[PDB]
Amino acid sequence: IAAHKGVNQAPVPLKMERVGPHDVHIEMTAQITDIEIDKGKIYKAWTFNGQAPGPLVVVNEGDTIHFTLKNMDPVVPHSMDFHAVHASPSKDFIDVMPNKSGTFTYPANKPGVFMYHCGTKPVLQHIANGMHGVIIVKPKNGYPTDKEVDREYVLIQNEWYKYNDMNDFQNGVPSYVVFSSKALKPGDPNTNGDTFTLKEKPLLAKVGEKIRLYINNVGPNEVSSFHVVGTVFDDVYLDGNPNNHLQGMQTVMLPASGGAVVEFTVTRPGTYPIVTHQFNHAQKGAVAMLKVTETGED
Amino acid sequence: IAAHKGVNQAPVPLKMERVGPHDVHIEMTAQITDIEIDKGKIYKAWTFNGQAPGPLVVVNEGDTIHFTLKNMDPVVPHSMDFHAVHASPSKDFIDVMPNKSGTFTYPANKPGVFMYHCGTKPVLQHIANGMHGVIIVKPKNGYPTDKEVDREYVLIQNEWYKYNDMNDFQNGVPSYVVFSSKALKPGDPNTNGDTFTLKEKPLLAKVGEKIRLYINNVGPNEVSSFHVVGTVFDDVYLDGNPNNHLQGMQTVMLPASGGAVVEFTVTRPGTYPIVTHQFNHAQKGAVAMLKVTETGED
Amino acid sequence: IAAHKGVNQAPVPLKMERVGPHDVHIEMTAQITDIEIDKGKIYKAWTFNGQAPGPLVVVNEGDTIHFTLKNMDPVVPHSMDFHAVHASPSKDFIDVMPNKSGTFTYPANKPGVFMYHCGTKPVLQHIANGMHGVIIVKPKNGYPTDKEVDREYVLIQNEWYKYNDMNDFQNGVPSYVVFSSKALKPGDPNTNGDTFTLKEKPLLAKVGEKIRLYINNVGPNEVSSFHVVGTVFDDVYLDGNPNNHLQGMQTVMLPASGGAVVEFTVTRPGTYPIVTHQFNHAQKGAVAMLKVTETGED
Ligand SMILES: [Cu+2]
Ligand SMILES: [Cu+2]
Ligand SMILES: [Cu+2]
Ligand SMILES: [Cu+2]
Ligand SMILES: [Cu+2]
Ligand SMILES: [Cu+2]
Ligand SMILES: [Cu+2]
Ligand SMILES: [Cu+2]
Ligand SMILES: [Cu+2]
Ligand SMILES: [Cu+2]
Ligand SMILES: [Cu+2]
Ligand SMILES: [Cu+2]
Ligand SMILES: [Cu+2]
Ligand SMILES: [Cu+2]
Ligand SMILES: [Cu+2]
Ligand SMILES: [Cu+2]
Ligand SMILES: [Cu+2]
Ligand SMILES: [Cu+2]
Ligand code: NA
Ligand code: NA
Ligand code: NA
Repeated sequence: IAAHKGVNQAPVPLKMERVGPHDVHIEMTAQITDIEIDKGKIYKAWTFNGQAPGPLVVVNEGDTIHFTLKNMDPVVPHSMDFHAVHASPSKDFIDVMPNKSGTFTYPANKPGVFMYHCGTKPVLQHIANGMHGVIIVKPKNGYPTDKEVDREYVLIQNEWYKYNDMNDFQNGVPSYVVFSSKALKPGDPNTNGDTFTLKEKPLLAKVGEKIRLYINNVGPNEVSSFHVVGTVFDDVYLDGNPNNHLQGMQTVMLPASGGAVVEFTVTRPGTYPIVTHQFNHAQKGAVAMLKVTETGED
Repeated sequence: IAAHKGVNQAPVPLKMERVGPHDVHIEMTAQITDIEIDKGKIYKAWTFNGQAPGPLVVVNEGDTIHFTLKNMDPVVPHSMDFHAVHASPSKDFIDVMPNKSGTFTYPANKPGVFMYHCGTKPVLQHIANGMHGVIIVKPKNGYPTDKEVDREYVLIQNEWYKYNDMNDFQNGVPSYVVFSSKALKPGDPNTNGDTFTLKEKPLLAKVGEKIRLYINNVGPNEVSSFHVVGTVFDDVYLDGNPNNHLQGMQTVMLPASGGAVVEFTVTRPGTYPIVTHQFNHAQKGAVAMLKVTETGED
Repeated sequence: IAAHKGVNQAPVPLKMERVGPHDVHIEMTAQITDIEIDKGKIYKAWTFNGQAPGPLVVVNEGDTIHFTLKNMDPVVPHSMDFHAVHASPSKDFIDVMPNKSGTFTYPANKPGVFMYHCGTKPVLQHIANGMHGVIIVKPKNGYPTDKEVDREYVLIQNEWYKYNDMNDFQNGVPSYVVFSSKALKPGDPNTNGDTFTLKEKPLLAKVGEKIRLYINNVGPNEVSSFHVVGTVFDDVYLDGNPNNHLQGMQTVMLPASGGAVVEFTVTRPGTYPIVTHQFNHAQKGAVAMLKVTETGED
C-alpha cells in the first residue's frame, strides 16, 4: 500500500478507565508499526496501539465497555470486534475511517479469555496483518482453584505469513507461529508475537508454584495443541468459563480464537518450554520458556 | 468419468415415513447433480437426492431406521454410513450397484447431530465429491435448555476441492469452504454448500431471541472453529448429547464429522456473521449471515 | 547422515521391573531401525527400542519412574520426555550422547494416556523421524465404566514425511498417516505405524462386547478426528483422566499429543473400520480394522 511505505507509527499506550461500578472506557488506536517477528525480519504490521497481538484488556464480568477506536492508518479503514461482548456486528463493529474515531458501547456479561480483532473486510487480511488481541473478563465468582494459584501470566499464539499477501494468507502455510505475553501486573513482561523474546527472556516462577496461564490462539488460521513441557495441567477452564472444567490434561486443543485458563505446578528448578505440540508450528517459532528458580527471580 | 458427462439428475425429494412407534422408513437416492458452489462455478456433485450436503434426516432417539438407497449413478457404486447408528459396516454400509437398490436396517439409540456419508472406497473421493449430510437424533428427554430456545436452524460446513481430483483431495488446500442450511420446519431455508446463498439470503431471527443451531462439520478434511459474531454461546452440547455440556464458549472446535448443538442470544438488531474462525476457510466461503430484526421478518 | 548409512539395529525389548510399591525401573534404547511404513517403502527410523511408535509403557498412578536411556545411535544425541511426569525439562529430559546411557527419575502422579517422545533439538526432527510413543498411567480408582469393558487395545496415530527432510517436516503435507497397536496383554498385537498391518490383521473382538481403546495422536503435526465406523462412543475420558467424561460422541478430536480412553459397543458381526475422519489422512493410511466375530476369534 503506497501510503504505508516508510510509515512506522510509534506505539500508543492503551487508555482505560472505570467510569462506573459496571462501566469502563477503553480507547485504542489502529496504527501501522514495524515489528521484528523473527531475527532480522520486520513486518509492517497493522495493529492496535503498535502491538501485535494488541494490548491486553481486562474487565470484570458485567462491565459495559465504551470503546473508542482512533484510526491512525492513513488509508485503510479498521474496526473492532470483541468476542467478549454481545453486540450488533453491523452497527457496533463497523469501520472507522482514516483519521477518524468511532465509539461503540456493549456489555461483557460472560467470564473468559476472549479474542478481539479488527472486523473490516476482508477480515482474514486485517487479522493476518496483526489486528488481533485478547480481552479477559474476570468471573464475578472467581474460579474454584483461585486460592491455589501462586503466579499468573497471559500468553497468546498467532501466525505470521508473507507480508500482506492474500494468496498466502488463504492458501499458504504460516511462515512463523509465535507466542507473546501481555502484562497483568507491574513488572510482568509485555511482548509482541515473535520467535525469540520469550526464549531469551523466559517468564519467571519459583519452584513449587502453581502457575495460571490465560491463553488464546488468535490464529488467523491454525488450531493450537497447547502443552507445557515437564508438567500436566491440573485444571483447565475452556474459554476461561469456570463451568468448563477439565483436569489432568497433557495438552489443550484450542480452535482458532479459542481461549482457556490452564493451571499447572512446576516441581523442580529448571527451564520449562511452552509449545504448541503441532511441532511444525513449534519449529517455526512457537516455543516460549518458563524459568523456574529457587527464589522466582532470575 | 465418461458416463457422467452431460449428466444432471434433477433433485429427488427425501422420502421418510414412520412405520411404528420406534421404526422409520427412509428412502434416498445416490445421483449426479450440478451444483453452483461459487458464483459461476458448477461442480457435478456426487450426491444424496441431488443436494450436497444431502437432505436433513431427523429421527427420535430409539428409532430403528429401515433405509433404502436407490443408486441412480450410471457407473459408480454408492453406499450409506449414518454415524447415528450401530451397524455392521461390512454388512450394513455396503455398496449398492448402479441402477439397483439396497435396504439396510439399524438402530439410532444415541441423541445428537451426526454426520452421514457414502462409505464406498475410496471414501475420501465419495465424501469430497458431495456425499455427506446430517442426521439429527432427538433426545428422549430433550435438552435442559429447551424451554429457553426461541428459534432453531441447521448449519453444515463442508469443503470443495478441484473436481474429482484425488491428488487434490489428499494433498491440496480446499478451494472453497462453505455453509448450508437444511430445513427443520416449513418455511426454513434448504440450501446446498456454496459460498453465497446464506450471505444473500441470511437466516432470520428476532431481537432478543435465543437461537439454537444444530451444526456439523462434515469435512472431508478440515476441522472447524465455529463462531457467531456479536454473541457468545450460552450453552453447547458436544455432538448434540445433552450430557456434554459447556457454557459461555466463544468458539466451538469441531473435528471432521463433529457435531454440536449451540445456543446463543442475539441482543440487538443487525446482521450477525457466522464463521469458521480459521479465517482462510472463512475467506474461501465459510461465512453465513443471521439477520436479526425487530419482528423476525426481513 | 553418513553414519546411518546401512545401519539397521535389530529391535531391543523394553525392560521394565517394579522395584517398590511406588517405584518402577524402565530401560529403553535410542536406535536406528528400518521400518516398512507402506508396502515397498522403508523408513530408516529414529526409534526407541526399534519400534515406531516406541514400545508401550504402563505404570500406576503415583509410580516414580527411574528411566534409563541407552543411546545406540552412532552420531545423534537423543533424550526422553514423558508427558506423564513432573520433571525439570532442562535437568531431567536432557541429551544422552552416542554410546552412552543416562538415568533420570520422576513421578507419574496423573492418570491417563500420555505421549512420550525424544526431546532433543530440533524436537520436530526427532519426533518426525519416529521417536514417539505412549505411556499409560492407570488411575488408582479406575474408571467408572471399568466393569462394563470386555476387551481393550491401544492405538496410536502418527504421520510420516519425506525421510529426514526438515523442510517437509515444517512445511509439507504428511506422506502417510498411520495407526499402530501396542500390546497390553499376552497375545495382543504389537505393531509399528504403517499403512497396512491393522487392515490385513485386524484387531479382534466378539459380537456384543464393549471395547475400550486407549488412544493417542502423537503427531508430529496433525490433529486427529478419531471415529469407529458402525458405532458411537458410549464414554470418552479426555487424556484418559476419569474426570474428563463425555458420552455419546461420534468422533473425538485429539490435539497433537492428545490422548483419550474411548469405549464403544460392537453390536453385529463384521469388520469395523477405525479412522481419523480427516479423510485425506485416512486415505494416506490412517484406517485400522476391528473384526468382530460370533466367538472373538478370527
Ligand atoms: Cu453492581
Ligand atoms: Cu461512556
Ligand atoms: Cu483493520
Ligand atoms: Cu472473531
Ligand atoms: Cu497450516
Ligand atoms: Cu502454591
Ligand atoms: Cu415405546
Ligand atoms: Cu421396514
Ligand atoms: Cu458414493
Ligand atoms: Cu464416517
Ligand atoms: Cu487445509
Ligand atoms: Cu427468548
Ligand atoms: Cu503405597
Ligand atoms: Cu531406581
Ligand atoms: Cu532423538
Ligand atoms: Cu511433548
Ligand atoms: Cu496437514
Ligand atoms: Cu459386555
Ligand atoms: Na451504567
Ligand atoms: Na419394530
Ligand atoms: Na521409593
